Amino acid sequence: TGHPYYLRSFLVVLKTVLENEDDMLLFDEQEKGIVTKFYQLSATGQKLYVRLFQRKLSWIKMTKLEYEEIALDLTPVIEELTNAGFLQTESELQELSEVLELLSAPELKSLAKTFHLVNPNGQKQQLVDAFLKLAKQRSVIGAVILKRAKALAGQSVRICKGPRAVFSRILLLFSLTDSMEDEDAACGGQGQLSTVLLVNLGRMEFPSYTINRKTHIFQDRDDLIRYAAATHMLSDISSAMANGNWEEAKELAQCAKRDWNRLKNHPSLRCHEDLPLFLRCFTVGWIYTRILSRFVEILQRLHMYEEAVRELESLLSQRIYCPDSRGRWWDRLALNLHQHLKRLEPTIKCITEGLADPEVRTGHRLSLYQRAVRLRESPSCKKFKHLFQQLPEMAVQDVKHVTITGRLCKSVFVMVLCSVEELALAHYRRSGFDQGIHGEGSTFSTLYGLLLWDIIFMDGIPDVFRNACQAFPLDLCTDSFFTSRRPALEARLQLIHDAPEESLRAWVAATWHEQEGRVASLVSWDRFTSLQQAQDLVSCLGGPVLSGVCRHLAADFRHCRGGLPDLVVWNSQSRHFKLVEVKGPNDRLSHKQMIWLAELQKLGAEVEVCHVVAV
DNA sequence: TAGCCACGCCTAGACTCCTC
DNA sequence: GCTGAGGAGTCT
DNA sequence: AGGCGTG
Ligand SMILES: [Ca+2]
Repeated sequence: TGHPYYLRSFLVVLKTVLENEDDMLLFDEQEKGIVTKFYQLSATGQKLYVRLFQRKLSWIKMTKLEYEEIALDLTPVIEELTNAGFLQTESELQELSEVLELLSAPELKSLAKTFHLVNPNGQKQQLVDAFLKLAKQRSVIGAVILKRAKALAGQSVRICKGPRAVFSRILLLFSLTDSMEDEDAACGGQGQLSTVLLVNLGRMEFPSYTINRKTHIFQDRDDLIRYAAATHMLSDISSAMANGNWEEAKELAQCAKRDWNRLKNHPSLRCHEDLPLFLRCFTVGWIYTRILSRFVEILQRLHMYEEAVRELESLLSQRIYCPDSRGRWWDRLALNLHQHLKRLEPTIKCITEGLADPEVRTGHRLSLYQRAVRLRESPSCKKFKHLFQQLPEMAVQDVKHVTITGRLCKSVFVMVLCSVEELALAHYRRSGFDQGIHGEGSTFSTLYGLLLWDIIFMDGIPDVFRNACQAFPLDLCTDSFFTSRRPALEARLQLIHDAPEESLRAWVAATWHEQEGRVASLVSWDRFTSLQQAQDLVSCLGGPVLSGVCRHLAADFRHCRGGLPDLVVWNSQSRHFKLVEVKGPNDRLSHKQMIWLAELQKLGAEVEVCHVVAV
């Protein structure tokens, strides 16, 4: 008796966002009516709207619409939607380019024929450039082309962009808490649900926690609209870059740079600046800064390094937005000054201020440190003593390396075809470790989530849980996660350190039994093949190791989540384990990886780098 | 005879968009 | 240069 | 678009 998957999900999105009065303040009466109009539709009207909401925004020939699960004849349904203001008809189709677009290339030929002034052959794009040229000069003949084009195209529908824009903004608000937020969304088509959410949201069961909110994110409807707009801008700039369209990207960035300067002094920014970091990420400012970051990337790719440096300096000169990015910025400033602008004095000042910055961390911190020693210990630099300046000797302990071979066929090897990691897994099986998981950071991260679940979903921290569909407290990736739960963390971390390998087995099984399936960002239910396999692994790893790992992930998940080895292997009977990073022929350790290995060693654990050489 | 042309049919491969 | 896989309809 | 037959 249920709705189809896509309608359930879409329904869960609206429900979630509607139950917040905070959030509905950011919609006017007109806009809210659109939501009611939607609920007012029939099950069929609702189904059809969502289908088309999920598809690209443009005209669709009536003969290209078919959803048998909806209705064998869609016209009463289209009618309902056109009545309610959601859909529109070939009647409202008025722009020429649009009608030309909706026509098949054959149909564009026929229309090229029954119009004498046209050269009947050429690509679909060609004919269109032509027909549009024609109508721009001799306008009245253009109206005739339009008329016949339309009649040729037949009956058509298109989603109405006004009601659609409302749902985008509803989807956006749903997604600061869930969707887009868990690594920002591509959001093509104008703002649909992600495939994953569309398919699963309706079925997802979330962890239980208590919604408690005390602070507004957006000033008013206008604020939310400015944000939305920055979001769309950023997404486009990203997409440009993803497609190697750097000149386009540049222009957009520049344009976005101006807008953000036009918004300076605006009263809303006063309140934004005053939000806690875990909220401040949801402000126009944050998003523009994020844009300004892509801008340096863009400049750098166009080898415009002087400019890149200027932007980097701007970025670094403020502490309001994206403090987590400073490590990357500093590192990047340094690299540019050193390698491209070849300017060794500032390179040193840069490195020093960088290292003096409590915001730079793990990977980038190390990368800046290494740059300092490479420099201070160099001839063409020796003409100074400004890098002897009390640099903490932050060395990283070396780790046992090893090598194996595998016949080479993402590099695929033949053993059956397999990855570099699978090849190592094989080696470690013949080396006596009957068990193994290739899970990089998710193995540790799901252990951490299993062991600290109840702390992670703890009550008592205002603003971290704003609605029903979160898979994590909003501060999880903030310095504040730890600090806002200091007593409880220190407790549990300690209890883990001291725990016997049966305490661990039991704790894990507690969470597993009460939460299995519940959606939480740290935990992958399928990561371990069973609860027993999770139990075996915590027995081998033991209290002191697990405790150290959890401390890192809870102190600074943001800068620690990356770098954990590819592999965890263990011998069933000896209980001896090994944490292994697999490196194929052409890759070395990243800074994050070396920091993690040293740290795992310190916690007393067998860590190995395993290089595969190919035949 | 080889070698050049003219003409139209048919489809592989790419591409877009959609689906779960 | 990737972060989903596969199918259908289209274009040329 | 471009391979292919056909005449
Ligand atoms: Ca690896």
